[PDB]
Amino acid sequence: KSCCPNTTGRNIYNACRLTGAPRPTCAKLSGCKIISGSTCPSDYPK
Repeated sequence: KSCCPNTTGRNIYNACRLTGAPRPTCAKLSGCKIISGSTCPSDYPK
């Protein structure tokens, strides 16, 4: 899944996405990152 440091980062990432902006751009606007793994590491749990 998608892997964000904080709730606020998940929120911005999500707001970027909802306003139809592409995933990688939103990922770096937020500072999230993306894995295959169902759960993310302890530092990017959201």
